[PDB]
Amino acid sequence: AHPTVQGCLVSFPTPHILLLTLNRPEKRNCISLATSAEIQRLWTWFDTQPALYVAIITGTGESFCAGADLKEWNDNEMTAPGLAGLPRRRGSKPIIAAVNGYCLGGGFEMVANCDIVVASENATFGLPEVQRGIAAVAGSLPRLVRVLGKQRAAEIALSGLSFSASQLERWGLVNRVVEHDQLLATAVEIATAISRNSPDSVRVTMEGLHYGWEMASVEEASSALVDQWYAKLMAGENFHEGVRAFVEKRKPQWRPSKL
Amino acid sequence: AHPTVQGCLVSFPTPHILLLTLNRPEKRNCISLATSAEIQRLWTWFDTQPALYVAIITGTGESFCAGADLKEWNDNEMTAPGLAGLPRRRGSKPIIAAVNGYCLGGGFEMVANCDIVVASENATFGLPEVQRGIAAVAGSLPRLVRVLGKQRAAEIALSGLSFSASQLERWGLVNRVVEHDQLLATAVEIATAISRNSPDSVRVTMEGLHYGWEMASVEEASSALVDQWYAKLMAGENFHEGVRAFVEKRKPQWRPSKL
Amino acid sequence: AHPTVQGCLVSFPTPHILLLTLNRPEKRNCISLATSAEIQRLWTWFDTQPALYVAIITGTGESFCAGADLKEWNDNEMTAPGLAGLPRRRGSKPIIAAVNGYCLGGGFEMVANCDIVVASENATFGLPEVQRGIAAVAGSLPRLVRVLGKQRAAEIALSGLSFSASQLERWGLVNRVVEHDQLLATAVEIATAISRNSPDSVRVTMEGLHYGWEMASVEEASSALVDQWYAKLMAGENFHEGVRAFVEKRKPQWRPSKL
Repeated sequence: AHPTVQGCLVSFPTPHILLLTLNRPEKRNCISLATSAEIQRLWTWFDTQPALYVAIITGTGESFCAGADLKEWNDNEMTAPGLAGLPRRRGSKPIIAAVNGYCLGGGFEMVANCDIVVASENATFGLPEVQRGIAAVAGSLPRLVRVLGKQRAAEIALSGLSFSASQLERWGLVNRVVEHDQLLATAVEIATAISRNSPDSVRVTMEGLHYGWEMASVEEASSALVDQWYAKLMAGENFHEGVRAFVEKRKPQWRPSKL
Repeated sequence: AHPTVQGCLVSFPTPHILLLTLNRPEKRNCISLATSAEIQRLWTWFDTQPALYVAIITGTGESFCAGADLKEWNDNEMTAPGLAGLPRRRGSKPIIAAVNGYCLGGGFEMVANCDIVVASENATFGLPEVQRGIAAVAGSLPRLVRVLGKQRAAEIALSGLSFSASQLERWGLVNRVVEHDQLLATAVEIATAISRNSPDSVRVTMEGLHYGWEMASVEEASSALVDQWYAKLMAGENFHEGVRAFVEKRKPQWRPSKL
Repeated sequence: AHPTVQGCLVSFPTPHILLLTLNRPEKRNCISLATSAEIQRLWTWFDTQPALYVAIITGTGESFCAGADLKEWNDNEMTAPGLAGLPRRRGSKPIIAAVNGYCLGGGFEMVANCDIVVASENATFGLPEVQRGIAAVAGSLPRLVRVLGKQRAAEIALSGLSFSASQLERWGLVNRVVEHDQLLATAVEIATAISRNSPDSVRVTMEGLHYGWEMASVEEASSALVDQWYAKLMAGENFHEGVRAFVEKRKPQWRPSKL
């Protein structure tokens, strides 16, 4: 029993990993308002389901996602978490984008806020909003400034042109570029590594990484993580299992998080 | 009818693009207080002139700009927007630096806050202030921390040594390195791409990119762009021309912005 | 007469440069609570000693530092400046890390906040905390987000795996990768370049670089540096020696800073 998503597939590479496959490549994997809402409900489930540790989003064919359904938008409030629940997500658990092709407009605004990004060599990225008389207002602009630097975010967003996977790796957004055949396996390998770690440790690490984008100073972010999360982490059954496993020189057996 | 700049040339690669050429290479394109003020007035004109969409700054000979005239400084308040109106500029429209040679001291502080940076292979960058008993206080230090990262900004600013175009591209400031023959054409190509987009879209994108450097959190920056600019963008004649062009499957005909 | 550090060596490559050598490679250069406190007192001395301009930290054997002594931690408040006084240091004078091998857990949290980082080709970096049921809470997470970008900080911190020197150079933390034979000489060369500059200029530059990590906006950081430090820098005997040396066309003779 899992939520379903119209025009998409929901599957489980392992019992601890959720995969969303965007499955309307015939429409360049553009996302309707109804699909967007159903994807937001899947992430609500994911975040709340204690046994799920990591999620992946990917596309099909030559498209990752070309953004919102423009036929529908032509016939529209901009809020958090935004299109498919990603551009302005503040996640409790990490989501990996596996970008297999065109990643344009709202689709690129989705990826700019994913936790880890891997891309096939054929993937391309762009914000063509400026060419059509609108703008990328889903939340990517300040995020791209902080990942790519101002001048690279400016070249992408002001020009509206398409840029390669290799360019977005040199510029800081894409963690790894791999051959298309290896894309999903690479995302699953990274997800599997994360899924083997303590679920409490992964929750607290996500909080610490978020504070880096939320607070004016690195010291306020440092104090906040200790003050809000350190006692709770050390109180958990998982931390005590970690210490029993060290002292006993054996592998730790983790339980799902309540944090 | 355009403003003039002593020791510089003002020209128009297209009717929508302004080029400033620093034209005192015999003095390493150092900028006097009077020249600095005249360049600030040219950018005031540029920002206010609705038909101008993008600007470029470049030098001549083997110098882009070696900073302030040191003979004059030896015989001096530090404020926004600073030397030649660039180090602490908060621009409505983008300025591209085309760095053709020595980019030192105040000249590097200018470039650190330009929107896009392209450089010839022979260009070099440095902040020699620390070698002379002063410091780079025109506004580059926090900006370089945010583009290069702390440790690379530290190596440049603490050492006062010169670094290559190729180094400043690997480190994030320079968008592209090209052969000297191709430098101006490359800047003009990028400017032309931006100049073809909706002038309203480019204004709103500039605002969104700025908020990335102005607000503590990416969410405050995301909310601010929607709250301040989204209604105004969708009210504009340009947005309606964008939608008529989509529905009619033809090229949009843009008008200058009032935003 | 200098402070001593148990399990470490304190030496002076030049009269203006302090070197700390972590000297317990037999325990992977893990740092006990008592050693951590003694290193904090050495940096207090360093910061206060007017004749010392730059410091270096390095390890021995195949280890830079594998973090806290885990035998001792198993038998623990997290505050600034943290392990060996580095993860949450706000330094008056720069510290260079020369990473010669394993740089793990607290050892990586140390390096993430050093001013300049050089590494040998064999060096490796990781935060294995998540694999043991704890988390990297010494202050590195928000700092790594700001140096590497969110998605690269996420891959390192969420996975807990080891990453090469070459990877951490491509990603922005490591200034230079060199052969192991050349590591200390490379750190000393950079320190020597900084040590030749005005000690007042280096103090003010450090402040300006810090404000980049401390204030919400680049303009607040720009104003703060001018308002707090510009008058003091121009009042100093070193600034006047800089101007006498320019006018007289000779080399400046610097004095230690009181700033």
